[PDB]
Amino acid sequence: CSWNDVFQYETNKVTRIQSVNYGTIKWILHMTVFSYVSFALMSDKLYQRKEPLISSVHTKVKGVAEVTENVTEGGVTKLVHGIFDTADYTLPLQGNSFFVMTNYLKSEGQEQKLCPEYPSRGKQCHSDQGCIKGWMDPQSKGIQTGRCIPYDQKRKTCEIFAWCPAEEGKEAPRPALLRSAENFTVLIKNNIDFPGHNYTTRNILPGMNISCTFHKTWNPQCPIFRLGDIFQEIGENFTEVAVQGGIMGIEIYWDCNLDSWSHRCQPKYSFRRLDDKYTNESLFPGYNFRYAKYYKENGMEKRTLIKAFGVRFDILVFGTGGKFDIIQLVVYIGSTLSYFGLATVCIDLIINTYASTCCRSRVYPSCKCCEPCAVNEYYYRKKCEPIVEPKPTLKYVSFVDEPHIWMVDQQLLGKSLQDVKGQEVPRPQTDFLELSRLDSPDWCQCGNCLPSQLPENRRALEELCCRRKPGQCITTSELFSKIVLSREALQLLLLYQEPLLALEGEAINSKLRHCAYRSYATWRFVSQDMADFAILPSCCRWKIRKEFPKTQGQYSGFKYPY
Amino acid sequence: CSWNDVFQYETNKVTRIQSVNYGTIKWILHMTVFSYVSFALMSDKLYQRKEPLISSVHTKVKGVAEVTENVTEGGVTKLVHGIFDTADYTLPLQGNSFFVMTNYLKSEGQEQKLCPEYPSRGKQCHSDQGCIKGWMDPQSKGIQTGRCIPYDQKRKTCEIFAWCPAEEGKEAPRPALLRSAENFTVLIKNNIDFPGHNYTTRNILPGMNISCTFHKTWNPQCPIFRLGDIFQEIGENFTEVAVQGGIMGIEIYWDCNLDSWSHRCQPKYSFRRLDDKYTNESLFPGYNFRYAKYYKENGMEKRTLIKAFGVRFDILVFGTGGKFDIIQLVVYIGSTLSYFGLATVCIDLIINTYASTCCRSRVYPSCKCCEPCAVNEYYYRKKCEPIVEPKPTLKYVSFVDEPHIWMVDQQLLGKSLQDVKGQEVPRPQTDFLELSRLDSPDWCQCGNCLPSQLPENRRALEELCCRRKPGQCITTSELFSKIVLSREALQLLLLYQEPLLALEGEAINSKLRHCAYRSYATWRFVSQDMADFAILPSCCRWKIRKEFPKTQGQYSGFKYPY
Amino acid sequence: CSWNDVFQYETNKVTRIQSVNYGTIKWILHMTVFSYVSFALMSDKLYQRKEPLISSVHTKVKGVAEVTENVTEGGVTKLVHGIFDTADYTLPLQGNSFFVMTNYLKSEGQEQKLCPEYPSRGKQCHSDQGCIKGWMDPQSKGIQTGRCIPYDQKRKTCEIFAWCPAEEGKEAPRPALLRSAENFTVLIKNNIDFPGHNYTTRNILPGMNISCTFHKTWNPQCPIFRLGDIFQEIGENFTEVAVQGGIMGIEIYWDCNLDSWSHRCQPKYSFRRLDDKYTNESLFPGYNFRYAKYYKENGMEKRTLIKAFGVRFDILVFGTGGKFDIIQLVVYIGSTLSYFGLATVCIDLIINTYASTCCRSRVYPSCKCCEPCAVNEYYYRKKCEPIVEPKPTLKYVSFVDEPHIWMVDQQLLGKSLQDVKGQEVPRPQTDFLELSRLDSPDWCQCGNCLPSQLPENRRALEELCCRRKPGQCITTSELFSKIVLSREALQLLLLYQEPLLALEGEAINSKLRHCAYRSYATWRFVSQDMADFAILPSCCRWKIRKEFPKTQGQYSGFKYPY
Ligand SMILES: Nc1ncnc2c1ncn2[C@@H]1O[C@H](COP(=O)(O)OP(=O)(O)OP(=O)(O)O)[C@@H](O)[C@H]1O
Ligand SMILES: Nc1ncnc2c1ncn2[C@@H]1O[C@H](COP(=O)(O)OP(=O)(O)OP(=O)(O)O)[C@@H](O)[C@H]1O
Ligand SMILES: Nc1ncnc2c1ncn2[C@@H]1O[C@H](COP(=O)(O)OP(=O)(O)OP(=O)(O)O)[C@@H](O)[C@H]1O
Ligand SMILES: *[C@@H]1O[C@H](CO)[C@@H](O[C@@H]2O[C@H](CO)[C@@H](O)[C@H](O)[C@H]2NC(C)=O)[C@H](O)[C@H]1NC(C)=O
Ligand SMILES: *[C@@H]1O[C@H](CO)[C@@H](O[C@@H]2O[C@H](CO)[C@@H](O)[C@H](O)[C@H]2NC(C)=O)[C@H](O)[C@H]1NC(C)=O
Ligand SMILES: *[C@@H]1O[C@H](CO)[C@@H](O[C@@H]2O[C@H](CO)[C@@H](O)[C@H](O)[C@H]2NC(C)=O)[C@H](O)[C@H]1NC(C)=O
Ligand SMILES: Nc1nc2c(ncn2[C@@H]2O[C@H](COP(=O)(O)OP(=O)(O)O)[C@@H](O)[C@H]2O)c(=O)[nH]1
Ligand SMILES: Nc1nc2c(ncn2[C@@H]2O[C@H](COP(=O)(O)OP(=O)(O)O)[C@@H](O)[C@H]2O)c(=O)[nH]1
Ligand SMILES: Nc1nc2c(ncn2[C@@H]2O[C@H](COP(=O)(O)OP(=O)(O)O)[C@@H](O)[C@H]2O)c(=O)[nH]1
Ligand SMILES: *C(=O)CCCCCCCCCCCCCCC
Ligand SMILES: *C(=O)CCCCCCCCCCCCCCC
Ligand SMILES: *C(=O)CCCCCCCCCCCCCCC
Ligand SMILES: *[C@@H]1O[C@H](CO)[C@@H](O)[C@H](O)[C@H]1NC(C)=O
Ligand SMILES: *[C@@H]1O[C@H](CO)[C@@H](O)[C@H](O)[C@H]1NC(C)=O
Ligand SMILES: *[C@@H]1O[C@H](CO)[C@@H](O)[C@H](O)[C@H]1NC(C)=O
Ligand SMILES: [Zn+2]
Ligand SMILES: [Zn+2]
Ligand SMILES: [Zn+2]
Ligand SMILES: [Zn+2]
Ligand SMILES: [Zn+2]
Ligand SMILES: [Zn+2]
Repeated sequence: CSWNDVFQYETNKVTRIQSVNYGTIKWILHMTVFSYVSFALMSDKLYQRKEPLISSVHTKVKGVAEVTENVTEGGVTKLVHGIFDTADYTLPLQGNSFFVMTNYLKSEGQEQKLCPEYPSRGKQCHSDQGCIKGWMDPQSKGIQTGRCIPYDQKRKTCEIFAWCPAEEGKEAPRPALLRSAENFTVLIKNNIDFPGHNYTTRNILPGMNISCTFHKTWNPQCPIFRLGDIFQEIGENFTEVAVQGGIMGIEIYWDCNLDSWSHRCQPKYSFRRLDDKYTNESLFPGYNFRYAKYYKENGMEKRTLIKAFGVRFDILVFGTGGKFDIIQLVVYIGSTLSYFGLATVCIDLIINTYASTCCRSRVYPSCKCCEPCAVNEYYYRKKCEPIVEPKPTLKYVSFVDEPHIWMVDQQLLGKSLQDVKGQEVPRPQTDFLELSRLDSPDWCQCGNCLPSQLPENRRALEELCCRRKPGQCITTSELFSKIVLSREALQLLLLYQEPLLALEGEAINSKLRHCAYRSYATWRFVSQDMADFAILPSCCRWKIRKEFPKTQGQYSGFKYPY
Repeated sequence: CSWNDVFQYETNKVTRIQSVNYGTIKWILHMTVFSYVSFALMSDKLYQRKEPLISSVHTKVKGVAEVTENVTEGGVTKLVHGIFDTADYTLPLQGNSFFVMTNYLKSEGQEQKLCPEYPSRGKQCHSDQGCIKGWMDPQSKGIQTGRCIPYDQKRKTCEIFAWCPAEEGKEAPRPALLRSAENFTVLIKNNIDFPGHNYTTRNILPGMNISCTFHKTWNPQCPIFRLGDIFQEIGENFTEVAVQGGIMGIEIYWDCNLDSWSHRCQPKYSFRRLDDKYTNESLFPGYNFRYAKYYKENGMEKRTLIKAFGVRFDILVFGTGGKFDIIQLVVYIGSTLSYFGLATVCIDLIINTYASTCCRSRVYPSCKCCEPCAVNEYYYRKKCEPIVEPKPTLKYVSFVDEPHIWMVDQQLLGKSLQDVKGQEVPRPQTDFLELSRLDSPDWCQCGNCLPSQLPENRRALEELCCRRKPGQCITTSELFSKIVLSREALQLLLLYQEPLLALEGEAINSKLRHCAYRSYATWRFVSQDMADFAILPSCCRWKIRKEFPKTQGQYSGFKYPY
Repeated sequence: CSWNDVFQYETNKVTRIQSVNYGTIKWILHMTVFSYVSFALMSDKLYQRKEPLISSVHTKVKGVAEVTENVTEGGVTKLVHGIFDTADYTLPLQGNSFFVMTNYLKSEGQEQKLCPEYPSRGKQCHSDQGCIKGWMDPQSKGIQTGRCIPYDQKRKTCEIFAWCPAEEGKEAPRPALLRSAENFTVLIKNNIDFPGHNYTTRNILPGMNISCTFHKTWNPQCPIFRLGDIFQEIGENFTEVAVQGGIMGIEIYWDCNLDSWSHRCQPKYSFRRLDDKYTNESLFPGYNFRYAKYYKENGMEKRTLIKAFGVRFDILVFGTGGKFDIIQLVVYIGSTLSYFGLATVCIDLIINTYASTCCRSRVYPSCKCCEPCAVNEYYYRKKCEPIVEPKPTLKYVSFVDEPHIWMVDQQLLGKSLQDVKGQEVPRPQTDFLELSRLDSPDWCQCGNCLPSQLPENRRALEELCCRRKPGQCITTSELFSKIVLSREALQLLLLYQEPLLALEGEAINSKLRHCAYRSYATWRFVSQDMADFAILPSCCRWKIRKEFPKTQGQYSGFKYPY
C-alpha cells in the first residue's frame, strides 16, 4: 500500500439520454413524491418534537336523593324514610376513578354468635348427622358446627358461629332505589403538564358559568357532566344499569401544538362502556361490593353490612403536545432521499424489460402500437457491456460460409472440433474510422487442411476447417496474402512497438509468425477479448508455418494467454 | 428463458480518479461520520438492549399534631383540645399516591329530620308560596318542602328533610389548623424489577441510618422526606397551600446499565407541582373532599361530617434498564452504511456543478481564484456519455465552411433543408491511432448540385448543398476521389467482411455505392451513431451515383436504419 | 438553462458477466434473504396492524376465618372468639389492586387524655428535669409534657397528651392469626376493548363451572384462584409471609389476532413477587399499615386502632391485538429492498480484493489452490477506468531502451529532466483493428541532442534524450521518416479534417510541425490523455524543426493544452 493509493477517489460512470418521454416520467414522479412528503409533513406535523403529558385529576359529585323502604331490625319491620347525600353514596377513593351508588341491600344489627344459616336453594338439611364440624366453603356465611337447630317452624338448617341475623341471598331489588342518580352532577378538574416544552394548563378557563352542563354541541367545554347524559349519548339506559351496576369510562383527548402562530390546546371529551353489555342468562353480569359500618351499643360490638351495586367511572387521560423543532426536519429530509429513487428504478426496469429481444417476435406485430419502444434496445447496447469469464475450455470458431461466430465452452473428450456445437454469438462491427483507411482428411471441406502433429490426446482440438460446407477456402483470396503473409507489413507492425529490433535476427521469424496469428483473429474475431481465445483452422495455420517455418523442435499450439 | 441467462451477474462500471483534494475530502468525511456514530453509540448506549421496569411502592407518614378549637354541638360552644395522629390525618388508599390532611371543617351531631336551610348569599326567602315542593339542585343540602320556618329571630328560610343541623358554607379557616404538618416525615419504599434481564432491586440499601432526612447534596439517597422541604426546594409556601390544598408530585428516575464492568443503579428523586399556581380571584383553586363517620346513640343514627382540605402526593416511577446485547450492535452497523455515502454524493454534486460550462464565462474571470477547478470539466467528459434517441425526424447536417455540425429533430412540412436551423453540436475527435496511419438551383452555393428525383412531397429533404456560402465544393478536392470514388479501396473494404464474394457480380455495383455513402459520413460525422442518421449533400450523392449507377428503377433515399 | 436540458434522463452504466460461481452466489443470497424476511413476516405477524388494549378489572374475595385471642381492655384480659368475613379482612379499594389481611395487632378503648408513654428500648426516664415541653419526634405516640408520672411500680416514664392507653411497640405475633387465608378464593373479571379494531371481549366464557379453581395444566381458563396456590407455583411459603406481609403480583397477557381464519383470544395468567425476598437481619421487611374505627359511648369519643400486616396483589394487564392490514405489507416490502443488496456488495468486494495484484506474488504459490481466482483481475480491467488529474506539473516520458513509461508530477527546481524519477506506469495496448492496417551535451546518450534555446529558468524541462543508456537513437530508424517527417502523410492528415485548406499558404508549415508532434506521441504514448502531456526529446524535436523551420521568432515550448 503506497501513498498514491490513498488519494484515489472512485466515481460511478453514467450515460445521459435526451428523451422527452423519460424526462416527463421522471419529473412527474419527482413532483408527486415531493407533494406526498410535503402533505405528510404538513398533516402529521413531523417537523414538531412531540412529548407525552403528566396529568392530575380531581372529581366532585353532587346531588341528593330520598328513599322509602320497609326496613327490618330485631324482627320488627317498619317503613323508614331516608336521605342520601354526597358523603353517603360515594367513597373516598381519591384518584382518576370514582364510584356512585345506584342500588343497595343492607343488613343491620349483626352480632357475633351462634345462629342457623338461611336455607338457600339446595342448602336444606333435616339430619343432624349429615353436617360436619369446622368445614368452610365459599357461598357460606360462617363456620359449620356439628349441632343443628330450626331456622323457623317446619324449617331445619345447620348452625354456624358467625354474624347473626345472617344475610340472606337476595336478587337486586327492581326498581332501584337511587335511580334518581340519573340527575346528579359531576365536576372534573384536570391539570396537564408537558415538562420538556415547559407548558402547564387546565381544562377550566376563566369566565365559565358554574351553572353549566356538558352538551356535545351547545356547551362542549363545560367540565360539568350529568350522569344521565353520559349514558344517553351512547344509547344505554341508566334505569336498567342501576339494578345491577356496570363500569363506564371517560376519555379526555389532548392534542395541540405549542407554536405561537397556532396555539389551541383544548380537551375533547368522549365516553365509552368498558363492561360487557349484559342481559338475562349471563353468568356474572353486575358490579357490586360489600362494606360494613361498625359500632357498639351497651358494651357489645355490632356492624351494619351493605352490599352496594353502582357504576364506576374510570377516567382515562392521554395526549401528546408538539412544538416546533429543527432537527426533526433534517431527519425527515434524510429519509425522503431513499424514496426519491422511484423514477430511476422504474425506467431502468422498463428498459431492461423492453430490451428482452422477444418483444420483436410476437407482441409487436400483434399490438402494432408499441413499435417505437424498440428504440429501448439501442439504450441497452449503450448501457450493458456483456463479457464472459476466461477459462481453459473457452474457444471461439468462425466459418466463412456462415455469418456468425460459434463459442465453445465444453471439453472435447477426444472428439474432433467443428463436429461439436455451441451457442451462437454475433460478431461486433468494426470501428469504421480505421476501416475507411485503405487425399485430404475426412473433416476438411476446404481440400487444403493437413493432419495435426500434436500428441494423439490433444490433437483433436487442432482438427478444423475454414469452411463448413465444400466449395471454397479462405487462403485462396488476395486479402489473405496482402494482410497475413506480407512480410513487410508484419515487420512494420513489429517496428511500431519495438522500432530498434534488428531485422537480421535469427529468432525474428517466429516473432513474425506470432503476429500473423493475431493478424488473422483481428480480421475475423474483431474484439481482442474474442481474439485472444480464437483458434485458427489447419490450412491457414500451416500456410503461415510454411511461410515462417521453425526447424529446431516441433510446433506448439494454443497456449493459454494468462 | 435460457440456462445461460441465469448465471449472468450484472456489475456497475466506475472510473477511478487520482486527486489529492477529493481524497482528502473523502477521508475527512469518513472520519467525522465514524466519530459521530461512535460518539452516539457510546453516549446513548445503543449497544445495549433496554427494557422498562415494574414498580411497587409503599408509603408511611409519621408525625403528630395538636389543635385547640371552639367546637359547637347541640347549640353549646366550648374550647376543646384535640390530637391528630397517623391514623387521623391519613386515609388507607394503599397505592402509589397518598393523602395528608392540612385543614378541616367538621359538623357533628347530624340526624335525619326536618330543619331550615342555612341562609346563604342570595338564598333568603320570606314568602311561603315562593318555594316549590320536591325540588333538588346542586349547592342544596336537602330536598325542599312547601312549608317554611324561621332559622332565627328575624330570619326566614325554606324547610328541608335532610341531616340537621345542616352544614353552613364557610371559607377555609386561616391560619390552618394542621400547619404543623410541615414537620411530618415520610418513608417511601420502592421495589423495581427488570424481568427480561432478571434483575430485582430496591431503593433502600443496608446500613442507612433510619434517623436521616433527604437533602439534595448532603444525604441524597435517604428515602425519608420532610413535607416542608419538598415545597421549599421548588419555592412554594406550605402555609399558603395548607389553607386550600394542592397536589404535589414525586418522581423517582431509575437509569442504569446491568453490565458487570459498569453497575450503578441508584434512584434520583425529583419534585414537581401538578396543580395550578392558584391565587385570589381564581375560580376552583383548592383540593378538598367530604367524608363522614357514622355512629348511633340511644337508638338513633347519627354522623359527623368532615370537609377536608389537604395535599395529595402522586408518586411517579419511570425508568429503563439496559444490558449488553450483540444484535443491537449489528443493527447499528447496518444503519451507518446509508450515512456513509456523504463523500460520494457531495463530490459528484461538486463535479456536476463545476462542469456546467457557464462558470468559464463570468465567475472565473471575476473571482480569478477558482480557475483550476475548471479541471472538473474533464472528469465530466470521462463520466457522462451523452446520446440522443433515434427517431424518424432525426437528422444531421455538416457544412465544410462551418466547423460544427447541425442537428435537426423537426419535421420539414415541405420546407427546403439547410433553410431550417437546429441546435449546434461539436464533432467528436478522431481516434488518432488510426489517423496516424497514412443554371444551378437556388439552394446550392456550390454550383454542382442537381434537382431531386423523389416525389414532390418528400424531395425537400434531399435539397442541400455542401457549402453554405459560395466559393468552393467538397468534391473538387483530392481526398474525396482518394477515399470514396476509389473502386479498389471500396472493393477491399467489402472483402474485409465477406472475403469470398465475386467481383464479377452484376449486383455488386449498388453494394459499392452503399459503402461510399458510409465512407462520406465517417469522414465528416466520425461517430457511427451520428453517421447512421447523417444526410449527404446532392453534389456528392450524384457524383457517387454517376460513378456507380443504377438502371432498373429510380434511386431510393434515406431509409430509416432500424 | 435550456429547455432541452430538462428532458435529459441520466442512467448508470454497467457490465454483465457470465459466470457460474457469481450467479450461484447471487441466487443463494437472494433466496436466503427472501426466506428470512418471509419467516420474520410470518412469525412476528408484521402484516397486521397492532393496537393496545383498554382494560377494566373487578375483584371479589371470599372466605371465612376464626380467631381465638386473649384480648385486653380496661386492664381486663380474657379469651375471646372472633370471626373474620369478607368485609373484615378487606378494604374497599375498587381498582386493579386489592388487599387481604393475614395478621393484625389492635388496641382498643383509646381516649384522648394525659397518660405515660410505654417505656421502649432506650426511652426510660427517671428525671423530671430531663424531658422537654412541646417536643415531637417520630416513633412517638404523642406530645411530651414537662411533668412526669410512673407507668407501673418501679417504672418511670414521660407524660403525653394523646390517645390512652397508648399502643406499645410489639413485634408481629407468630404464628399468624389468619394463616387460614391460604384457603380463601378470588374471582377476577377483566373486560378488554380494542377501539380501532372495534373488538370487546372478556376472560370469562359461557359454560364454566363456578366451582372451579385455577390450575396450570388441569383447568387453566378458570378465573378463580386460591391464595395458597399463587405462592405454591413460585415456591414461596404463605405461612412465613403472613407474619410480615409482602406484595404479590398477577399478570394477564392478551396476545391474539382478530382474523377470521385464525381467531383465538384467550388470557394467559402469570405470577410474580414484587417485594424483596426478605429474611432475618433485613431492615424494612414487611408491608403493614394502620387504620382506626371511631365510635363513642356515654358521650365520649373513642377509637380502636389496628396495625394490619397483609399482602397486596397488584394486577397487571398488558397486551396487543392485531388485525390484517394492507399498508403494513407495502411498508415491509419497501424495507426489504435495502437488504437485498448483499450479493452485489459482497461480490464487488471479492473482485476488488482479488484484483489487488499482491496475491500473484505470495499467497497463490503458497496455497496453490486459489490460482483461477486471478481471473477476477480481468473483470477489474473491464470495470475500473483509472485516470489522473491534469495539472501543470504533470509530464510523461518514454525511453526506447526501457519498455515502460515514466510519469512525473513534481517540480524541477532547475534540475535537468531524466535525472529525476517518478512512479512507473505501463503503456496501453494499441487498437489492433487499426494496427492490422499496413561535442554532445552531458545529458544525451543519443549523440544527436542539441542545447535548449529557452530562458535559463525554464529550459531544464527541455533537456532530454531518447535513450537512457548509450548505443542507439530513435530517429535513425525508417518508421520515423515514414510517419513523422513524411510531408505527404501530414498534409493528408490535415486535409482529413479541413479538406479545403490551401497547400500554398505560408503559415501552413508550422501547422504541419504541430501535427508532427502529435504523430510522435501516438506512436509511443498511445492514449490521447497521455499524449496531450507527453514531452519529446531534443533530437526528434530539432529534427522536426529542421524539416519544418520557423524564421520570424524563437520557438516556443510545451504549452499547457487547456
Ligand atoms: N357537580 C357539581 N355540580 C355543580 N356544581 C358544582 C359541582 N361541583 C362543584 N360545584 C360548584 O362549583 C364551584 C366549585 O366547587 P369548589 O370545590 O371549587 O368550591 P367549594 O366551596 O369547596 O364547594 P362546596 O359547595 O362543596 O363548598 C362551587 O360553587 C361548587 O358549589
Ligand atoms: N416517616 C418515618 N419517619 C421516620 N421514621 C420512620 C418513618 N416511617 C417508618 N419509620 C421508621 O423506620 C423503621 C421502619 O419502619 P417499619 O414499618 O419497617 O417497622 P415498624 O416497626 O412496623 O414501624 P412502626 O411500628 O413504628 O409503625 C421503623 O423504626 C420506623 O419507626
Ligand atoms: N372467590 C369466589 N369464589 C367462589 N365463588 C365466587 C367467588 N366470587 C363470586 N363467586 C360466586 O360465583 C358467582 C358469581 O358471583 P356474583 O358477584 O356475580 O353474584 P352474587 O350473587 O352477587 O355473589 P354473592 O351474593 O354470593 O356475593 C356467585 O354465585 C358467587 O356465589
Ligand atoms: C329505557 O329503559 C327503561 C327501563 O329501565 C324504560 O323504563 C320503562 O319505560 C316504559 C315506557 O315505554 C314504561 O312503560 C315503564 O314503566 C318503564 N319502566 C319502569 C320500571 O318504570 C324506558 O322506557 C326506556 N326508555 C324509553 C324512552 O322508554
Ligand atoms: C411564606 O409564606 C407564609 C404565609 O403562609 C409567610 O408567613 C408570614 O411570614 C411573615 C414574615 O414576613 C410574618 O410576618 C407573618 O406573620 C406570617 N404569616 C402568618 C399567617 O403568620 C412567610 O413569611 C413566608 N416565608 C417567609 C420566609 O417569610
Ligand atoms: C413452609 O414453611 C412453613 C413455615 O411457615 C413450614 O411450617 C412448618 O412445617 C414443619 C414441617 O417440616 C413443621 O414441623 C412446623 O411445625 C411448621 N411450622 C409451624 C409454625 O407450624 C412448612 O413446613 C413449610 N413447608 C413444608 C412442606 O414443610
Ligand atoms: N488465438 C490463437 N493463438 C495461437 C494459435 N497458435 C499459436 N498461438 C500462439 O502462438 C504461440 C505458439 O505458436 P507456435 O507456432 O507453436 O510457435 P512455438 O512457440 O515456437 O512453438 C503461442 O504464443 C500461442 O499462444 C491459435 O491457433 N490461435
Ligand atoms: N446516412 C445516409 N445514408 C444513405 C443516404 N442515402 C442512401 N443511404 C442509404 O443507402 C441505401 C439507398 O441508397 P440508393 O442510392 O437509394 O440505392 P437503392 O437502394 O437501390 O435505391 C439505403 O440503404 C440508405 O439507407 C444518405 O444520404 N445518408
Ligand atoms: N505534447 C507536446 N506538445 C508540444 C511540444 N512542443 C510543442 N508542443 C505544441 O506545439 C505548439 C508549439 O510548437 P512550436 O514548435 O513551439 O512552434 P511555435 O508555436 O511557433 O512556437 C504548441 O501548441 C505546443 O502545445 C512537446 O514537446 N510535447
Ligand atoms: C427480457 O429478457 C424480459 C424481461 C424480464 C424481466 C422481468 C422483470 C419483472 C419485473 C416485475 C416487477 C413488477 C413490480 C412489482 C412491485 C411489487
Ligand atoms: C450546471 O449545469 C449548473 C449546475 C446545476 C446543478 C445545481 C445543483 C444544486 C444543488 C443544491 C443542493 C444544495 C444542498 C441542499 C441540501 C439540503
Ligand atoms: C488489494 O489492493 C487488496 C484489497 C484491499 C481491500 C480490503 C477490503 C477489506 C474489507 C473487509 C470487510 C470485512 C467485512 C466486515 C463486515 C463487518
Ligand atoms: C351563565 O349561563 C347560565 C346558564 O346558561 C345562565 O344563568 C346565564 O346565562 C349565565 N349566568 C351567569 C351568572 O353568568
Ligand atoms: C447515623 O446518622 C445519624 C444522623 O446523621 C446520627 O445519629 C449518627 O451519625 C448515626 N446514627 C446511628 C444510630 O448510626
Ligand atoms: C363442573 O365442574 C365441577 C368441578 O369440577 C363439578 O362439580 C362438575 O364436574 C361440574 N358441575 C356442574 C354443576 O356443572
Ligand atoms: Zn479444409
Ligand atoms: Zn481451408
Ligand atoms: Zn451546391
Ligand atoms: Zn457541392
Ligand atoms: Zn541524445
Ligand atoms: Zn536521440
